[PDB]
Amino acid sequence: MELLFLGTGAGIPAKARNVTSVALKLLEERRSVWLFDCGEATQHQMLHTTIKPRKIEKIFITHMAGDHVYGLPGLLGSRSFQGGEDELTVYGPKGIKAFIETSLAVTKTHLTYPLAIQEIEEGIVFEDDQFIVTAVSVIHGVEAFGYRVQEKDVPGSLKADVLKEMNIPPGPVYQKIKKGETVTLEDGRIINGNDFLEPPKKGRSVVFSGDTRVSDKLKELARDCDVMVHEATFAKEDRKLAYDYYHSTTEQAAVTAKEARAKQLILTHISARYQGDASLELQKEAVDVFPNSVAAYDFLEVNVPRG
Amino acid sequence: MELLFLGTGAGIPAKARNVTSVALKLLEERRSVWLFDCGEATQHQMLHTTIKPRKIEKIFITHMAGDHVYGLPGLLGSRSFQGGEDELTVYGPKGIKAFIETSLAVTKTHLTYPLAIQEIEEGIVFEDDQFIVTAVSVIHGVEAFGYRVQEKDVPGSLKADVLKEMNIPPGPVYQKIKKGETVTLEDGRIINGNDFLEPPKKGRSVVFSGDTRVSDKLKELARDCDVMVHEATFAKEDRKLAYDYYHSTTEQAAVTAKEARAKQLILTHISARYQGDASLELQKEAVDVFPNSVAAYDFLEVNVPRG
RNA sequence: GCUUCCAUAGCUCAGCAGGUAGAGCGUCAGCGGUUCGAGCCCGCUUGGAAGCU
RNA sequence: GCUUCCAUAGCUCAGCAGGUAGAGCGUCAGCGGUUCGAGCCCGCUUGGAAGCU
Ligand SMILES: [Zn+2]
Ligand SMILES: [Zn+2]
Repeated sequence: MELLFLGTGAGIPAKARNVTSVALKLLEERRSVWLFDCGEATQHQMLHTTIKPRKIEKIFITHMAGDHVYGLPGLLGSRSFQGGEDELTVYGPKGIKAFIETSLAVTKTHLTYPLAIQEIEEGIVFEDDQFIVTAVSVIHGVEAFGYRVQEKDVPGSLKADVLKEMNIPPGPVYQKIKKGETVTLEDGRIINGNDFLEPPKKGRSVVFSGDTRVSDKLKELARDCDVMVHEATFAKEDRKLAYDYYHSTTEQAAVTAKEARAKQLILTHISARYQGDASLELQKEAVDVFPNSVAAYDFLEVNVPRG
Repeated sequence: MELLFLGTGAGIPAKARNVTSVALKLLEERRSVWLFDCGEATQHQMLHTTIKPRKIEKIFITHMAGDHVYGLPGLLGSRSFQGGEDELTVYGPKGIKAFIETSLAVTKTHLTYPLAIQEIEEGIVFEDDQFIVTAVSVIHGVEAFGYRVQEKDVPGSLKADVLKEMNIPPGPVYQKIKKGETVTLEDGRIINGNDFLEPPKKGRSVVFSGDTRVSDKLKELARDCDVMVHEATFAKEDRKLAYDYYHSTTEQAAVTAKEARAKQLILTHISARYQGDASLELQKEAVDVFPNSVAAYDFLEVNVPRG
């Protein structure tokens, strides 16, 4: 599981930063990648990474904003252009269906795969046995969300060499044991899987605030979270500039992380008004509030380890 | 007047070539630039050129195809994002209005300028005193066009130093003369402007075939034209591969130019299946039919001089 | 970096319609182009002043 | 270059459901990871075979 930022920009593309799109790699977790927001030219950034279209299972959009979605049409099309048969679900706000649907239609684009578009709302927007992705409304205007990708706890490791020392040959009967199931051994022996198990490994969590003004909702969404990808469009001083555009300030994101007891904070969606010099300044403004902070940047990849 | 190719690709972006978009620079001609097709990330390519959004007066689309239009939303938006107040007219086929209109709407994008969208059809799609842009149907499916940008003849140079030798002080009365008008001089003198004029300078012409199969219509559209930007998706041999996808072959474009008596041919919309090595091979296949041919490539700029 | 707007005799402010350059007490920043003609229109290169959703 | 699919004892063809490796006359290409356990799942690096709207 790794975070690979494909565009850390804001408003419009700049040679320094492309418009927003953060990729959550879950290849060894579920064999795929999830994009969060897909600003224009996101597929283009990808051609510089090892992330491949067909490997994207689901795109989550934070709020309808060309710098967050003008990249869907061309991306999905490319996935179809290169084969891709798996299903892809786009999760977004009201408007996302129309946008995607119209774009393909006018372009007479027939997708060689199943496209599920879901216009979400607060609460669980996707869940299975491995992950639970809850969304929430953020301060940036009606139809704006912050997402939390929560990986559910994984089972404890199998005390395999106790099973062996008990003369229980390693084989299928093993995974049944790994599942807590009580089984009957070839020797009419009965053991309770649960007995030979290690305490469960807590699962990772990543949060994407999207575009928003300092919010208490968001604070709660990222509780104890592992990584909170937070947008910091402005420096500390421009507190007013942020409020009016419904954005946030480095120091603001940092307070948020600290208050949420998040483990790490990544500042993204930086405005071109700051330089490759200010970028470390922006970062410092945050580090003074929340030690473990990082100013995201195009192609920065941050692995998320099992704490 | 110069042709600056912003994407010479085909189907999908490649680090070598971005998807289609050719810019016709008319800065010293009418203070602006016209884009022909605006594939995704076209604005991005621009950030590497001196062409600026606000400087684009009108985008002409050849046929609805994501690799030709997924770039409008983000481009127009950016023009609005950076001020821009001049009017911008997008000329395209049926579908272009819906696409542009829906994209801005869902994104709640209010344009700080007037946007005129015109869903064209064969014939003159724009004309004034300087230019006449005629469009035509090409072989690539209903709603596919090839454009000819025809600059109208400019007036002959003023025989100024004959006017002087005739003791006619240079001043306003001059441009009236440059206009053929017969005027009355400060000394109740009467001269016929037309008399002191040089033969008119013939005006330049550029053609954009767009995506199409070898066509006789196209051949006629580019008659005597100066530059014919022609799509050559395939090499000579893949004649069948081209026919089926409604595309063209180097040799085909070259025949076309030769037959049209075009002055120069630029091969574009190259498929990634060819390399930076094949690209000169592709070009050679054409040069054997039409000497003056060039394989377009990202950021190639070709000025169009007054022959 | 991006976008836009400025560098007019000795100071301020024009020249907000290309016609040998002004109003109060001068190589119109530079090189080049368009043009009959450029401070005024288009490139390029220097120096400044805002804003960057 | 892109995408996908291959490199299984001596040849062909499996192993198209992770459980000390097969059917006709073997370091499952290599290094590393996940896992109790990997030819089989995920990276990386070598060599091939198509197609690239
Ligand atoms: Zn945004
Ligand atoms: Zn095309």
